[PDB]
Amino acid sequence: FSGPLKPMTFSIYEGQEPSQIIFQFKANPPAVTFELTGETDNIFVIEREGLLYYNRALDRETRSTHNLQVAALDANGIIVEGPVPITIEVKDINDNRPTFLQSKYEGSVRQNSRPGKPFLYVNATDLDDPATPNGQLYYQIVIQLPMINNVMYFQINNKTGAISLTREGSQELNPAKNPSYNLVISVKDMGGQSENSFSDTTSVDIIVT
Amino acid sequence: PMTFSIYEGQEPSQIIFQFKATFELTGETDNIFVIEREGLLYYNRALDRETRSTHNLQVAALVEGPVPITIEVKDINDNRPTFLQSKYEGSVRQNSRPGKPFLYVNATDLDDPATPNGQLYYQIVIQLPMINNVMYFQINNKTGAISLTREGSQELNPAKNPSYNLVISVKDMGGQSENSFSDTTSVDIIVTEN
Ligand SMILES: [Ca+2]
Ligand SMILES: [Ca+2]
Ligand SMILES: [Ca+2]
Ligand SMILES: [Ca+2]
Ligand SMILES: [Ca+2]
Ligand SMILES: [Ca+2]
Repeated sequence: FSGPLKPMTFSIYEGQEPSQIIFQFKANPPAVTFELTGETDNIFVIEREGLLYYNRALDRETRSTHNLQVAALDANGIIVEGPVPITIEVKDINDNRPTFLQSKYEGSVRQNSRPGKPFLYVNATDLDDPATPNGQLYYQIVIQLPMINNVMYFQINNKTGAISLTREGSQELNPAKNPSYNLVISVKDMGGQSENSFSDTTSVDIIVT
Repeated sequence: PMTFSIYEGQEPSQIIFQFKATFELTGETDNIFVIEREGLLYYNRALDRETRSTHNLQVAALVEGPVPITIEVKDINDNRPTFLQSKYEGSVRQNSRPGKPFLYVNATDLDDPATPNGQLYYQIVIQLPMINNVMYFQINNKTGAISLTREGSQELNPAKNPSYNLVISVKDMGGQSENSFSDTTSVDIIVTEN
């Protein structure tokens, strides 16, 4: 938990209240005191003894990296050593629900449209880290109304939110029989893979032409 | 003490983690997980959730550990759902209440049932005989509970036709086409008198 002044990177989970110092910098005479600059945000502090710490739980969605610099000073306040870059990587936790860009979508599809060919897109946004499951979204049709004998007329690309006819929907959609369908779409984060995830829903009304 | 979540059925394309200190790895390594002498931790071929879903590893410094390193093996759809029977023999009373089950068909899926990979969707593929394209039978697409329709309750008549065959399908990925496996099974149903 101590060592020379040099470029270093520390990884700290957002939402963790501090319990111990991050690091102690040691610098031989003529290193008197230490100075901390950069994206301190009144969170990151260095003491005279070279003790580096953070004073409150971070939030990746306020700042996802804190670019700091540490320098060793002498008696006259004059830089002796560094300034060196000290990087804080604020590790993501799943603390944001995914939200649909619309609570209601209005679409239309032609009667004999190709199966798999998109005619509408639903999208959601998640403020968590997209390089992690926390920010990786999975789209599902949860309801089709009306639905005949459990045959799905519509399918959604689970990654992209692209809504297209199924094989059966291509074959069966007939505006005279039924001019419109309502889909309820879910989105989950954690890539749709957990129970331990957040979810949103939207409604899509679709006219058959 | 760290957790890493690695999909099964992927050839390693990245290291798991570089520890900064000599390191020893112990625990459920299964000659797949390796740590270099200087703490580069990595896996040397594709995991299989259905062989081992968590790998409980320990990393020690040589003094500092051992620490539990947990590998959560994330599921992919690599198992077809299967019915518990290839043939079911059912019986339903004439005028039985619509929607009241009289038979269950079941499937199991070796993939994770907390994911779409293990999430099954039951359908009636075909009712024989069928009159005028009217379904006498319905199935609960979550449970595989088979019951009469309103039409079936009103029409089934063992004097006119005492037996029907259903072909039932089960799909995983919650029954959507793309990336899903499927099984089918036969149900013979006798209609008894009221
Ligand atoms: Ca946050
Ligand atoms: Ca999220
Ligand atoms: Ca977050
Ligand atoms: Ca497997
Ligand atoms: Ca499966
Ligand atoms: Ca699997």
